[PDB]
Amino acid sequence: DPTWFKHAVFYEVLVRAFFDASADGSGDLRGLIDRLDYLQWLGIDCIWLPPFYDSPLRDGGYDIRDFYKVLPEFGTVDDFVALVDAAHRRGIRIITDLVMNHTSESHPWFQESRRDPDGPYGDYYVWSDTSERYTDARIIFVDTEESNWSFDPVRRQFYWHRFFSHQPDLNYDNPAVQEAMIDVIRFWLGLGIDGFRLAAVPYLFEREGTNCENLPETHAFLKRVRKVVDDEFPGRVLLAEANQWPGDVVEYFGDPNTGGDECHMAFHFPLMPRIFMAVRRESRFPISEIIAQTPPIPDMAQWGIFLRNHDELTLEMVTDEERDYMYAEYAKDPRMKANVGIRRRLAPLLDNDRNQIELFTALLLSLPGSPVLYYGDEIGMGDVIWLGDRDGVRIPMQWTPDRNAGFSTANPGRLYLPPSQDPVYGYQAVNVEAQRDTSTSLLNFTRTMLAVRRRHPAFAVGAFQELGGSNPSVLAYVRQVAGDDGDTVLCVNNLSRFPQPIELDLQQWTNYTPVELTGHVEFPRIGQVPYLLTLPGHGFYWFQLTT
Amino acid sequence: DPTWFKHAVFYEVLVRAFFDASADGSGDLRGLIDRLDYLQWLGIDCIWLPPFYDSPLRDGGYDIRDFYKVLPEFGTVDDFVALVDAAHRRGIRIITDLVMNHTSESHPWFQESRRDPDGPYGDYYVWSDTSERYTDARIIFVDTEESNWSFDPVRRQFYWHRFFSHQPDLNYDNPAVQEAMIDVIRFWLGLGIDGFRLAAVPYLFEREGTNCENLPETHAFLKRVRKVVDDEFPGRVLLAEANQWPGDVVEYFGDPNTGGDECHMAFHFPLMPRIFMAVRRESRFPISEIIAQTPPIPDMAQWGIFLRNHDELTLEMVTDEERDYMYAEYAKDPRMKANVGIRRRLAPLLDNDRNQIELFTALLLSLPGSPVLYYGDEIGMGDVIWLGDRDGVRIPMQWTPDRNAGFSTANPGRLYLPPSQDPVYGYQAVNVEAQRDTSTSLLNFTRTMLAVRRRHPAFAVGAFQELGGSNPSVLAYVRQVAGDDGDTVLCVNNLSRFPQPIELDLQQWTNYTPVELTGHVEFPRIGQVPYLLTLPGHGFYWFQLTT
Amino acid sequence: DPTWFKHAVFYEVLVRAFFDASADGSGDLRGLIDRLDYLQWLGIDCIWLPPFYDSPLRDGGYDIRDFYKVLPEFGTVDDFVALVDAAHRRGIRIITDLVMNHTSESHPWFQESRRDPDGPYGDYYVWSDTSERYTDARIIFVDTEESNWSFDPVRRQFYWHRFFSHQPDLNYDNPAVQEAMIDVIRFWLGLGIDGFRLAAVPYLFEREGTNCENLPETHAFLKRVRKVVDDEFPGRVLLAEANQWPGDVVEYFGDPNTGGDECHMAFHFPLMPRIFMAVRRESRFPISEIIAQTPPIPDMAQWGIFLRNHDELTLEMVTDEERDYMYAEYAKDPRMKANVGIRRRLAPLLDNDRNQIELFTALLLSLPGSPVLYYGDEIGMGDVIWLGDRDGVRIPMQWTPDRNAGFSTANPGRLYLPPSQDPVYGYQAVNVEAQRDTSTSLLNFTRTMLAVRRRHPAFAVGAFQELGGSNPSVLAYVRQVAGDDGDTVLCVNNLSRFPQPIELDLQQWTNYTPVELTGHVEFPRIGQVPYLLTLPGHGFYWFQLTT
Ligand SMILES: [N-]=[N+]=NC[C@H]1O[C@H](O[C@H]2O[C@H](CO)[C@@H](O)[C@H](O)[C@H]2O)[C@H](O)[C@@H](O)[C@@H]1O
Ligand SMILES: [N-]=[N+]=NC[C@H]1O[C@H](O[C@H]2O[C@H](CO)[C@@H](O)[C@H](O)[C@H]2O)[C@H](O)[C@@H](O)[C@@H]1O
Ligand SMILES: [N-]=[N+]=NC[C@H]1O[C@H](O[C@H]2O[C@H](CO)[C@@H](O)[C@H](O)[C@H]2O)[C@H](O)[C@@H](O)[C@@H]1O
Ligand SMILES: [Ca+2]
Ligand SMILES: [Ca+2]
Ligand SMILES: [Ca+2]
Repeated sequence: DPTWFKHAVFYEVLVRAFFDASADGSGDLRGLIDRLDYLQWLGIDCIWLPPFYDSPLRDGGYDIRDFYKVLPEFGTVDDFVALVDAAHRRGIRIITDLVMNHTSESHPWFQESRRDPDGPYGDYYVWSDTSERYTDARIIFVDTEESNWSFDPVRRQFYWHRFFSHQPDLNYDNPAVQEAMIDVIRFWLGLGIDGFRLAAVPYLFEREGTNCENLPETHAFLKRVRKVVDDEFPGRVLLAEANQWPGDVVEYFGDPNTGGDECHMAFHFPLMPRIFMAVRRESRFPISEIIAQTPPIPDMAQWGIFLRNHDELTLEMVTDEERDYMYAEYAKDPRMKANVGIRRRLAPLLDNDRNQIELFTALLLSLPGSPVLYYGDEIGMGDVIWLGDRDGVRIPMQWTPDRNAGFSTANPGRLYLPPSQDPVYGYQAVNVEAQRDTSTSLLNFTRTMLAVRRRHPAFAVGAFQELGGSNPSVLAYVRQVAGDDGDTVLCVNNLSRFPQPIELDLQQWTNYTPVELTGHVEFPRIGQVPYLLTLPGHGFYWFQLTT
Repeated sequence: DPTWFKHAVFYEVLVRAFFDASADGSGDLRGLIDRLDYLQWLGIDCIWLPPFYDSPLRDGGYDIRDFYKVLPEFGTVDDFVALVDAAHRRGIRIITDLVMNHTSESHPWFQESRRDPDGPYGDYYVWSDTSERYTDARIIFVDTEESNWSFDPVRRQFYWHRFFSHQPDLNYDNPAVQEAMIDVIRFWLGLGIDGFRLAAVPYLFEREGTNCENLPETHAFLKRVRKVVDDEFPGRVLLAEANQWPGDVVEYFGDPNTGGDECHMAFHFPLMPRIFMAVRRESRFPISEIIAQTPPIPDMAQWGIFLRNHDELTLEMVTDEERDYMYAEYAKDPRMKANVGIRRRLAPLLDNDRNQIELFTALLLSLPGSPVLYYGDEIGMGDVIWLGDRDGVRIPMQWTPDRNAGFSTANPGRLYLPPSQDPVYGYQAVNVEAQRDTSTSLLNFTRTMLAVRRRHPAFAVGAFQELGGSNPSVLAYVRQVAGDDGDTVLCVNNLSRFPQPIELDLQQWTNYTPVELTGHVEFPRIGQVPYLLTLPGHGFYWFQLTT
Repeated sequence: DPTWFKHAVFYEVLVRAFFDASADGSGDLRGLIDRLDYLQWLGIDCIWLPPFYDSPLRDGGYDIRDFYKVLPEFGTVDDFVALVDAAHRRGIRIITDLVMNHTSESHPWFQESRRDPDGPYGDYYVWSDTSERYTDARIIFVDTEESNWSFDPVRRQFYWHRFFSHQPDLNYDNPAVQEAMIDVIRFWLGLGIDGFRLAAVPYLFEREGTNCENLPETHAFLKRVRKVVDDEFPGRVLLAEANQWPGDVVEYFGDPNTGGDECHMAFHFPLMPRIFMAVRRESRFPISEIIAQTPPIPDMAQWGIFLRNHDELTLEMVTDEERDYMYAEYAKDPRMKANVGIRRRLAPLLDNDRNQIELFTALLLSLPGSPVLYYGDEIGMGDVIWLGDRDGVRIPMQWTPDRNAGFSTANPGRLYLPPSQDPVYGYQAVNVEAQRDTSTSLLNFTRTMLAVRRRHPAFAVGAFQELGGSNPSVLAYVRQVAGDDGDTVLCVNNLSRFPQPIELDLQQWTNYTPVELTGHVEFPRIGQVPYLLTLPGHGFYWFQLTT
């Protein structure tokens, strides 16, 4: 089969908050095989499932306690196979997250470790006295944790946790830990899962003096894992994560000369915190510059464009000291979660204003790379920030407006979370049964946009070239495919509230007719004088530029 | 200013979960000034107040981080003074809870007692070493903790935490820790407050080998505190928290010869878990043996009868292993915590019966000693087990059912907890506005019972006699007041679903006419032959036995 | 089953307001066969059915527009045959209504008579030329109608409409209409149902001079119709209804000598408007004296008691000026419709005193008449009284607290009348699904009472002796059975709020042990001296007087 990660849109279907198929007030794998038709109807080809393993849910389940067993709440591991079989016989791809760099303080490998120095599971985790080692590494959570080392009583030594107080980072130097964190990678691929993500890759190895992140030793292990995947089972997308400066530190794609020997796909973290900056700043540079700075990429790796995920809009080092602008713009009513992010969903971030919403949908549907959509955001939900942790972005999705937002058929007290009841973004104001009918509802509009993004095999294997006109508050680009008689396209996105005039310079494509895509309204021929256009506030076009 | 310990009913109104006059999602001390009228309309005279001092609300508010300032959320201390001024004018006495056994793991004292001993606060806490010390007392919370000692990374030593490990018990041997705690009272009593309820008194001074509870020396400091209270600001009702064996230890009153030199009252903990095990077993013995097995009390103190409070429900740690059938009857739900495991409220306990609830309210208002009323039992409220911790019995009060249970005028997602929404026990099925007009509604039955109990001073300062009869499924009293031509009264409470015939033994009162208290419908004159009555399921009468 | 109506309980179920099997917005026969398990689980044994024939729904569906056709929106004759052949499988018998003395002004008969003064249908209706004939009848609908003669301008004459303006009376003097009015009965019986509630019987023949009510010829015609139903289709009952003064005015049974040659039952309108005044007046005279003033009955006919039906309280023509008292106690607000009973349902009539409701259910199931329950009395349901006319007593049922009270899944605008929403009465507070769990719910209490009443063949086929004591405010019965070792039964019912002593003279049953029925709690053996029982306010006992 083809590369299939160049042409695809990913969905973040949290196994929780989607559907309760047994009245347990929580998600369920067998509860997703019954709503695996809303996805196909929506036109989504690859599904992405965050981890669901045996893990006391102290932090969104990223506290694995066993990498060999499905959490009993979310059905057995004989229901994951059913989900895979049902999502393969319908034309959908599912990738399951795999997280390294930690383990909950309950895995036998840790309890039997702190209680048994010199035992086999003795040096798996990082144990070393003193609070001076790696004294230059930054601290991520500037709210809960404040030491990054902590103190373990039973052994009285220290331990190395990079994320929380109950997540001891594994010491990968021990050449036996990198045979039990790789035997998992060689097991789930045996179930037929098509590719698996890698989470928190930059923080694996840490050595003194350096910054402790993205050391030139993680990449050796990544190359080893990629070679293992290639030799054992070909054709899987080892999606990755960077959240680093664009530079050369985000490129985990391997040596360009070979073409690819590492992660097949990254995430556009450098650009995610700048789309909003550009949109509110009424300009296009905060996006054009960021797309220009990033170096080139190999010929067999996509770029993973996206807007929001199950995190809090990580406004970290990725952004320079202009964070003081986004704090004062998107973070009034203090809700700064740590020094990173704003902890708000897409729709609330934009005053629920529809125009900005479809503008951003177009921007993530056209810019270089495949899009990834959070399970909501196609209805206009979110908010409910006041809950503990960053759990204002994991409320159950709001289907039909019956009791408990049609999530399940149990008591409204047994639900693991209460469906929102905001006067605006409530479960009685933004539904799925109240939007699948109206032909201009946001769900249907995004479905249409997806529909017109599959009839041009030029949005996924194309190119990028910013044309630019006199007006600085609007950008344009041409996703032209390669070869003779290219499947050229055009895009002209506004970035201001009002309507503006644009003087494009498409003379390089002279003798071309800009056939529209919304309604096939043949526009004026591409003359030689400055091409002229006039757009409304937050408006956009998707031309075709045919001969 | 009389004793008033006896002629008084107590309301367990939490500062939170009651009202919200600031539109923030939590009870406010300004939320009681404009609501006190309702209490005066229900027939109450003394309004209780659990802890509300400046503290992280990590457990209830007993995790005190300061003993001198009100929590900033609940207004300011001037608001407390205004509450006192506007509640005394109605003749309602306010008494606050007071926790002195411990302060939270954030108090200035604990911090300066950590990381740098040898200072003035070096031994404001019980600092020890090794897990062999005071190794006789049981662990209370046997569901979360496992060791009861804990550690400390900044000093490597151990601290004797008794409850949770974030509010370590103070070391009471110093004549400095207990010379400031007796200043907290010095301050609070200066605002016009009326007494205090000591929290977890038994767990003062401990010594090796003993059980650390009820040690002969705690009473020394108790007598000192009583002398302090009496000498300055005379006439303030104290209380106690004695969850010990019946009368064997619970006896916490001063020398009987000298009248009284300890707690001015007490909470009849040994009785609570029995009012239930008698009604379920269809017999009266368990309510009689343990009401007689208890020794007497000094004739200057009451006996604090209550039926439910904010706890794990029916504390079952001081009753023999034959309270192990209050798991197969009252705890069918597989959710039992803290070695007793019910965590429900009064109404859901009694299978939602309108007869049993009224029977239990009658018993509460009838048995010896002044009663304590829990805030959510004059409506018929329920509970939510699946809320974690004992917070399931602290859901906000369900007033009018319009919006978020009329509790507040803020976002439904902003409240600290979601108002109950069960089909049977919700802010729609049970309300105050929906039960404040229709007679026979519990809010009116209880009001009438209280109004009748405030006109016959024979339940408060009266004697007690168990008439007994041929029927082993009904209990009778005579709450006569000792004296010449006193105010006699009778009570005959059934304990069986089906109707029963009763043959009492009132021959000691020959030639008295039982003028019934409800409507004054006279009865047959008492004759030398046994007096004969019949009752339906779970019924009662309150005869006046006039001359 | 020669009679089957002595050991039977009837349930009035309006075909609308009971369910919705096709999302129409109204009842449905296919929406009733689905629910013939809730009725069969309750214990009902003969369903009831008001009018449903093809007709405009201008007057509660009593404006017949055809006789052989089922209303289009209730299904077809196939659906009715399915209902009859299903309910006849679960030991359930169906009896339908029938209208004889009116026909909406849309029937082909009346449209053909309106014009064409000479013709086959010219004498199927009453017609005159001046409005003086029959000047001694009653204006039943005193509120709207004012003359009782209507003009019909097409013909320029006068017609004599009994009840309402558009309901012209038939003319039974014609020897032809008495043939269609028997063919309709023959056909409807031919479908398979058994029984008929001959309606508006005491108005058929309108003679000159007299009041036009109970004219001697009416009984002759009824004798003819009963003979018709008896000679063919043997074994079919046929009820009746009077709403007249007790005695010969309710002679609608046969000639006592012949056993019976008229209606097989009757509706005890003399007594229904008297239970309420007996209970609210705190006495027993209005019930016992009235049950004694009713003349005897033919030995082979039941008496069919009830408590409330779909009409108003109908307190007129069967009540003296004592009704002037009831208007001042049972309806203080101006909600008295016509010059007859009030438009309120049982529950709201009494307030929510569950004791009163239980007492009324006991009286209904105990007294001589066979019970007739009305849907919505089985639980505590309210009634909206501003809906106009008398439809406020036929609100749609309330099954569950889901959307539109779980009545129907259709859009919440189709429903003819919105489900109630009052704070005390509503579909959120009194739901047949929120009361099927608790074992004290009014629904369960009624089910248990019906279950017990079925085990003693002495509540329906037994005699009736009143006893009387010293208190007027109590009622006593001994429903003995003729013959040796009949299932004797005693009943004591209170009628005063406060508990009462009660001394009865049971000297005729010496040496009889009163075993109670609810729990089998044996009572003291019957005493030659007055038996003494003490009963709580609004209470009752059902002893069995075994040997
Ligand atoms: N905060 N923050 N930041 C972005 C940073 O961290 C993420 O953390 C998420 O994933 C880890 C993986 O276990 C999980 O522990 C956290 O709960 C999630 O918020 C990403 O892992 C990482 O790639 C980002 O750079
Ligand atoms: N669990 N429990 N039990 C009974 C307990 O009652 C008091 O406990 C008070 O203080 C604790 C400490 O936070 C609090 O959790 C309870 O809600 C309070 O009632 C006393 O500690 C003692 O009498 C009993 O052990
Ligand atoms: N009310 N009232 N009325 C008179 C009469 O009512 C019953 O008969 C019918 O009366 C009208 C006309 O159909 C309608 O409102 C009732 O539902 C019908 O049953 C009975 O005959 C009896 O209640 C009264 O005599
Ligand atoms: Ca690491
Ligand atoms: Ca201590
Ligand atoms: Ca007539």
